[PDB]
Amino acid sequence: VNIVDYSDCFEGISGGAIFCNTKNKEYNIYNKELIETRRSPCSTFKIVSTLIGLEKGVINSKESVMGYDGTDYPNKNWNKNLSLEEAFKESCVWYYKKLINKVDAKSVQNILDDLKYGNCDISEWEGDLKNGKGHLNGFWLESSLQISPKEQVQTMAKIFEGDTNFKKEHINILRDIMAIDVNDANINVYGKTGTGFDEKNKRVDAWFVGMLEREGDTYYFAIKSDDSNKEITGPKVKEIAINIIKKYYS
Ligand SMILES: *C(=O)N1C[C@H](NOS(=O)(=O)O)CC[C@H]1C(N)=O
Repeated sequence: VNIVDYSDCFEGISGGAIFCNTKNKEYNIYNKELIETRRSPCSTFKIVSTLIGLEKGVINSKESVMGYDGTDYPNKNWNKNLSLEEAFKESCVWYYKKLINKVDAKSVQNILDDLKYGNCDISEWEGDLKNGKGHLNGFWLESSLQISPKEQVQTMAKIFEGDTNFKKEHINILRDIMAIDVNDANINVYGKTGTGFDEKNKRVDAWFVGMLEREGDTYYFAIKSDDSNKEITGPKVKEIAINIIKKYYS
């Protein structure tokens, strides 16, 4: 366990980072207190919900569709019968809500328990209804389910090192759709952003979680901001993570 200083890359935004190489158990941590604090995963839960849907047969391939019903949405790309790969890349809420609502709660509870997915609390299944967004809500979006950045990294490692019961075929679909292009052919980066606002603490939950492969070494990582500035989003935190990877992990 190495405590490190990545503040240069955070460019004044409050947050922390953890990178872990499980082959030589090296654990690089910036802002340990934040890295150990559980927060709503927000859209980073799509990593796990994709695997749940694949395992239960609700979806089967990166082509699979959820039967778009014509409902009007402000994001252009949500207004079509999009595939798993597009719904993941566009963070299409209706697709992933329809997906998860086809799965019984006990199956979800047992998968989260097996993964040690934070507090594994799905009690508020329908999410944070007081925000007025109705069916665009769920237990994983600023609601009952909470996970720390360290736990995210531990979950990512278990999945992608092949230590869960999920099918290898399904792991590879998720690998495929999380691949990121960082304009550096010598590292393979995979990840997913998440964005939420913690109304109780008046701080953002801005995430970028994933993994990095560079010549034999694999690093599992989670970068997290808790800034009070509402302009700090998951996409912004992904920028920060990419700066860290290029400066320290190239
Ligand atoms: C997930 O966190 N969400 C879905 C969507 N995409 O977020 S992301 O750009 O950080 O991946 C919008 C924000 C958020 C939500 N409001 O549900």
